[PDB]
Amino acid sequence: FSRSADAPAYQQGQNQLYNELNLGRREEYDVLDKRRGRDPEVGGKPQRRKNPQEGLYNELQKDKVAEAYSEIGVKGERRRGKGHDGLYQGLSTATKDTYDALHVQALPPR
Repeated sequence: FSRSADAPAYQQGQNQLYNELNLGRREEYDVLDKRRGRDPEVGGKPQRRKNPQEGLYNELQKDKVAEAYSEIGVKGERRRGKGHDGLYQGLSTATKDTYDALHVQALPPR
C-alpha cells in the first residue's frame, strides 16, 4: 500500500486531464479525398466522350464515293438468264401491209 496499486497519477500520458477530446482535426478530414481530381465529381459532364460519332460525316465524308446517290441496288447483280429486252429488238415492217413488196414469192429450202 506504499508503492504500486496506489499510484493514480492525476497526471500522466502526454497530459490526460479529462479534456483532450482530440481537437486535432474534428473538422478538416479527407477534405481533399485522396486529392487528385479537382473535378466537379462528374456532377454533369456527358459532353465528354472518347469515341467516333461522325456517322453522318463518317470518313471525312465529301461525296468521294457516292453519298446515298443511286446506291440502293445499282442495277443489282444476278445471272439466271430469261429477259432479252431493252434495245429496239424486233421492228416488223417486213409484214404489215407489205411496204416495198415483201411477198409475191416463196421458195423454202425444203
